[PDB]
Amino acid sequence: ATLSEEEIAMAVTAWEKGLESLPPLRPQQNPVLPVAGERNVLITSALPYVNNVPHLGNIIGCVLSADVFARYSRLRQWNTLYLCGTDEYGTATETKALEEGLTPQEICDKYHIIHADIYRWFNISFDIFGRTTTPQQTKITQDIFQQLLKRGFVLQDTVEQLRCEHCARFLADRFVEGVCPFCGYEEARGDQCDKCGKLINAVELKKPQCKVCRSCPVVQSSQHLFLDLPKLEKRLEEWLGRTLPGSDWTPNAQFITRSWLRDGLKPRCITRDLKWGTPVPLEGFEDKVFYVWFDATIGYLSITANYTDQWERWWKNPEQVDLYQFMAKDNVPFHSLVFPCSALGAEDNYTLVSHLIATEYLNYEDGKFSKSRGVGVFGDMAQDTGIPADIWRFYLLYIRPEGQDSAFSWTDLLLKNNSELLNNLGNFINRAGMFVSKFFGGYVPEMVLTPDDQRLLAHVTLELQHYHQLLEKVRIRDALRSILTISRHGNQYIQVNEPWKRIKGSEADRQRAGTVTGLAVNIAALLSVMLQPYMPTVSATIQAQLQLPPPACSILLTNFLCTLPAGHQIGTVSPLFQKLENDQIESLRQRFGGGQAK
Ligand code: MET
Ligand SMILES: [Zn+2]
Ligand SMILES: [Zn+2]
Repeated sequence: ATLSEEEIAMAVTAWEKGLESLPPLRPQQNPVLPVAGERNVLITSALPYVNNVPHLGNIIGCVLSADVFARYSRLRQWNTLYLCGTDEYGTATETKALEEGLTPQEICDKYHIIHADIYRWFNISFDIFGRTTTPQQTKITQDIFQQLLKRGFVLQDTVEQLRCEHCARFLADRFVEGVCPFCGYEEARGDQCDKCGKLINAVELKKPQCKVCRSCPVVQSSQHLFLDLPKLEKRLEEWLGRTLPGSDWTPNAQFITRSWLRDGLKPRCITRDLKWGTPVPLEGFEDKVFYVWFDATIGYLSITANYTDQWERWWKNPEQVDLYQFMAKDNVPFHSLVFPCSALGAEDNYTLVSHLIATEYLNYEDGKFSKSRGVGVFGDMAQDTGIPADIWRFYLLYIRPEGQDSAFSWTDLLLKNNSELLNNLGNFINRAGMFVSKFFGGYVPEMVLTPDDQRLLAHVTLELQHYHQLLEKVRIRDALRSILTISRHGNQYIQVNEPWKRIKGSEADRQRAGTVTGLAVNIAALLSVMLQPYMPTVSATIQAQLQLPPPACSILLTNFLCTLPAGHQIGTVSPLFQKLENDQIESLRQRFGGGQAK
């Protein structure tokens, strides 16, 4: 805990320079567009499937992780566009719509609102939260398809598929029964005979049956399109070899990507026999659509396009734009292989991802989230617990599954709330603001820095730079702890100086009390901005209580500044956090535990 004289003297200088170090801000732009010469940060979160209510695992892995970095990116004055939206096409949407007695468009409109409401409550600051079911999706999907077709990256072949003429549909291996051509087992599945173990193709079945209507399916050759990834594999590895090293792709994402390439890429079918999907502009495909995962990633582009005319300045400008993509592990192959191949094969100067951020999975307690069994906290339930959104944000981010899986624990939430928020972070900021309001009439006291004060000030600056160091590489988990480290330093500073005692003392002792008090609240002011990407409501609350000027609230410099000079008037202070009670938590834990199921 010992620095250099140069370190201490440098940090002090930057501090004393004050609010004059602050570039008067730039007016907010709508739409946000890339600005030449400056850093332009494009951020996408994986588009959640619309017809499933998201749980805390989904949220922390994608929208919440992306939001933290998005908010940090704005504090660094980077031109930031954070976009997301609902993934809506697919067979599951047709199955769920029918089950709910609605049209696919109806059930999508319904659940899109549910998603948006959940993300609003969690305070996810999307610049756009769009939809994949738009005319612009069809247009952009078809264009990219056309660019790939004429360059010979699309194959066309026929597939023998069992079709039930009564159900008027092609059958999945799990919907077809039949007798085994290898052992004669009369009730074999289309995928496997459980009797002799043989892995089969459904068409090999004798006397096939549709397990829905029990009719006899007939073999039909249907036309299908394919993306020739083997022909695109070369240019994909050239791009990967150019961009992976020195990047901040999460280790798991890199491994998965290189792992798929080690096997070798295969031709992927990009068409489906469906009605709900982006239509294929080709002869004889009037009743087929693009496969969801072929154009779901194109949704990123179409969502941006519904937002602005100049969407190609973001998505076709790799020289000015650094793309960050946040997703879960299972989404990586589509973002690191499928879409890059499609984009590179289209040869339209596309912005490709620079840093892929893929998290491990968040477990609920000792198991997994399950709407089926009533286990776990889902996004629509979190609003009803009496626990504020920022408390959810803090804890989920404190245990964000980066290197390995993590598990949500009600017991741990209570401990971390009471220890880190109440008895640490909140305690420091409460005392800081309280001392100004009580001892100095709400005016920040004069600050006469001792050598020990300069050390603290320099230590705070180093933690701030460490904080920057981490969040610059999307180390969200560790930067949060950096915040708590500064706060823990501040509590020690207050405790040893005992300003609330010294204030009732000699001429000299009252000056020390004021210096400590003033420096403390300037640290509090800094903490509020650092906390902004994590707990935006509390951040604003602190800034309201301290009346921190809007320009100081909008930027985070790499140096600890004096944002509250001597004579600055603060507002009215009030305890930041509430204690979490044991009875309160046991009740919530029993509610989401599964033992109260139906
Ligand atoms: C274009 S990202 C789509 C991700 C998909 N909706 C999922 O939840 O896995
Ligand atoms: Zn068999
Ligand atoms: Zn049938």
